[PDB]
Amino acid sequence: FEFTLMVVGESGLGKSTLINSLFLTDLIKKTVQVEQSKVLIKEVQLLLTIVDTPGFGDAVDNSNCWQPVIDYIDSKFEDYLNAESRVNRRQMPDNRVQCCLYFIAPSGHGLKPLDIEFMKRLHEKVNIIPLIAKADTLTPEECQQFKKQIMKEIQEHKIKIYLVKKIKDRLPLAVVGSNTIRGRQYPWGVAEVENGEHCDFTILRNMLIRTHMQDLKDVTNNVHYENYRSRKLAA
Amino acid sequence: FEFTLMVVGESGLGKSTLINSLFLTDLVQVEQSKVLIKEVQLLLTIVDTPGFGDAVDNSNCWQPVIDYIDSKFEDYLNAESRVNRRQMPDNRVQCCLYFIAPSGHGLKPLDIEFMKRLHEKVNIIPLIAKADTLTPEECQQFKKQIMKEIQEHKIKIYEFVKKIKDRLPLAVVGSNTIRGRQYPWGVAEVENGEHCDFTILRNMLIRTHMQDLKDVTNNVHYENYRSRKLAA
Ligand SMILES: Nc1nc2c(ncn2[C@@H]2O[C@H](COP(=O)(O)OP(=O)(O)O)[C@@H](O)[C@H]2O)c(=O)[nH]1
Ligand SMILES: Nc1nc2c(ncn2[C@@H]2O[C@H](COP(=O)(O)OP(=O)(O)O)[C@@H](O)[C@H]2O)c(=O)[nH]1
Repeated sequence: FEFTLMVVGESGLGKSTLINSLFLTDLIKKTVQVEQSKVLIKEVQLLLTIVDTPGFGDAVDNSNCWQPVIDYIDSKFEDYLNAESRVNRRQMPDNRVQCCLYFIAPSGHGLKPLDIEFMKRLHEKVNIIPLIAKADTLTPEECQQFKKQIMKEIQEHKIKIYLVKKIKDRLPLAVVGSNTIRGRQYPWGVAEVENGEHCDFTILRNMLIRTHMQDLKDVTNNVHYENYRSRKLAA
Repeated sequence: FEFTLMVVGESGLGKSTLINSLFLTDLVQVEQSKVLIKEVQLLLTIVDTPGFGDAVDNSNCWQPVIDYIDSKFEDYLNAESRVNRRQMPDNRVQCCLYFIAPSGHGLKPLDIEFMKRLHEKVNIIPLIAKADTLTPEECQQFKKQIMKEIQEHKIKIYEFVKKIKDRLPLAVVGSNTIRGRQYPWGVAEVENGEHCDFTILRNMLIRTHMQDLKDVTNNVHYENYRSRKLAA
């Protein structure tokens, strides 16, 4: 079972920490770059190509910093299109990005111009799961208000983001990534990762491992790839 | 007693909250708001920078700040050049609070570009905004990483006493109500030395340490501007 997961976000949002917490243990100029690392998990076979975006914030300039992401995604769509167009399609590789994790910087306030510009330009090319990075920065009052402010700005700009009722209620997911003994040690308290009262991490962790990836795999193949196919052949 | 304090930083770093905690109760473009405090007279013009992050583009987003600071230097220069200098106003920015986004890692290209371009025009106090985001281990490592990158790029931050130099740059948390922030696991106190460097910053202003900042701006920053604009 192969799966391609992309992570896009400003540097220092706990992106790499989240990956290490989702899957146990550890793992510039001129911008922007597109890199990938593969992870094999055995128990059951799991091929996991993780697409990093060594941009991205990050900061000045940032003009068309979404483009290298767009180029990579459409490149893999082009590869799949040319693969099934050949007379001898036998051993076909599938390197299309099934899922994309976008890390929104708190706070907050609303979505920053960069968050709007990326999501509005990538929502029809990849499955986007918006995440409030470093969720332990926000109080329960702020976290709730930040979610509603994001969701209203998503609807306003016509952005199409990707037990089911519990998922829609807590969108976008506020997440905290951590290691050791599991959470983060502050001199006043400890923020637990596997807690529902603390994080939406368990909601995200469940949304991947127990083969919800297959749903993401189907949407990418049936919607995102097919829209690319219809566009590049008509004109 | 008049004082001009500037605050520069990316939106959503708790800048406004810090001002409200430094001075009690509630409160690219360049805007300013005046605050009068009575007990002792305190005229406080707070220069906001409604930029700034924030994001794309950001090219020359430091320029409107530079333009404002040099404009006030120009006003002071033309004031003391006139034959009848009687009631002279002093609107020069005595201090600037720059909010560094955690984390961290090091300083972002924007943090470098601003500080290296404003350190000789204004007194810069670097601050690690929203300090409750970092653990004591991360907070200590983030400080050292910043200070080494300050020295590497030849940035001259306001360096004034031993307790102040030890904790540079100051990691601060701004809050209100009953004083700190309410998390479902713990509470981060503002007036605590174990938690914040807020008390170090609060003390560095209220008890007339502002007069030192006022002297450095007048004797160094303004005089360097004066020597530059007249020699050429
Ligand atoms: N407050 C907070 N800090 C975090 C979180 N995750 C990671 N960090 C810390 O942030 C720093 C940078 O994390 P990193 O994963 O490298 O960020 P990235 O470069 O965007 O992937 C590290 O010192 C982490 O300990 C989080 O969920 N909340
Ligand atoms: N974690 C944390 N949050 C803060 C802090 N200061 C303010 N906030 C929160 O961040 C949000 C934005 O703060 P604000 O002062 O408007 O940021 P500004 O735009 O940079 O001035 C508010 O909801 C505050 O409750 C802080 O020191 N730490």
